[PDB]
Amino acid sequence: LVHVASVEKGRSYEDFQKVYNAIALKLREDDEYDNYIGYGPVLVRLAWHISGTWDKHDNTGGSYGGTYRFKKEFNDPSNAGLQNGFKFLEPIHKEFPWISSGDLFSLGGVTAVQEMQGPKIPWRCGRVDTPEDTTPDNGRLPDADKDAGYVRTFFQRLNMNDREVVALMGAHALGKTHLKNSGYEGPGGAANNVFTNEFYLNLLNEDWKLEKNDANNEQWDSKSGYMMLPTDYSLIQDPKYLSIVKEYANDQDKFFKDFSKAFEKLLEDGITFPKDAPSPFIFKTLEEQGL
Ligand code: HEM
Ligand SMILES: Nc1cccc(N)n1
Repeated sequence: LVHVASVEKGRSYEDFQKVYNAIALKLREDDEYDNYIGYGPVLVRLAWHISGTWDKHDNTGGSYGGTYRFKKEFNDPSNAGLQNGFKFLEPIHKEFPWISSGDLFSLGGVTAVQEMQGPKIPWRCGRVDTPEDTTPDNGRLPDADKDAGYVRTFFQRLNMNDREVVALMGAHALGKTHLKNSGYEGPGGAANNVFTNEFYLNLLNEDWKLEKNDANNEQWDSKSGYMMLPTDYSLIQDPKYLSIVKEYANDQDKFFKDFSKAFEKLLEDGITFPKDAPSPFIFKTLEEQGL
């Protein structure tokens, strides 16, 4: 199955920077969301979940088709809570009806990371909306009550290696888990709407205790009020993952560079870019634009 990137008719860098700006401005405006965490975190999760349905074996799923807009995927139990991100992007899509859903969902994630002071994430346009019959079935996203072995195997389907997996998980420093959405409760750190390498520092420096939350699920909690999912904790349980966790905890720049590459790769999995397609766009933040 092949998905060839097709640039929205006549659009260029400037058009997409305008969409980015609209998203960034709304992020700044609607600051009260989720007890003032803002929509940054949920937008990053949305971009990851619409991309995380991909299967390298047959190229089903993936961000290309923007299938999250269809009820089967929209209602995936694994996507509980993402409706908030979708609603946030609705007015954006209304103003820029020309951008495809896949491009909008993925751009939302890139915009969020950058506006939260994270690394620059090159982004490519061209995803094209596909029929409702192309929507992937539920169950392709990962479980959180598993171990390192599960995590490693799961991500091989997304063509991600150990380093890429550990780097991507760093996004768990963002936002929080919500009991009503996933059966887990609590943030991973203190700075939950600013993109940093705090995820790794906390895994290594906090004293975690295996407890049961009000949904009767086990999770690791610290006195500081932070939490880690069993899958997050597996990163310091597995010796190979542990080495990488230590690396990122001690090199903020390295983490930023590796996360950027892995996140762009995640958002582009399944897409074939023509040799003459535009080069990846690197959008300026509102701050860099003096906006
Ligand atoms: C091992 C794979 C993964 C597991 C099992 C997992 C599990 C979870 C769970 C259970 C939540 C809480 C949802 C809620 O209650 O609202 C969550 C939130 C989150 N996830 Fe992951 N996740 C994984 C991978 C990733 C990756 C690769 C990224 C992005 C690079 C990511 C980004 C996020 C973000 C930003 C949030 C917070 C969302 C919010 O605050 O609304 N996760 N994840
Ligand atoms: N904020 C957050 C989201 C998912 C997992 C963790 N540990 N923390």
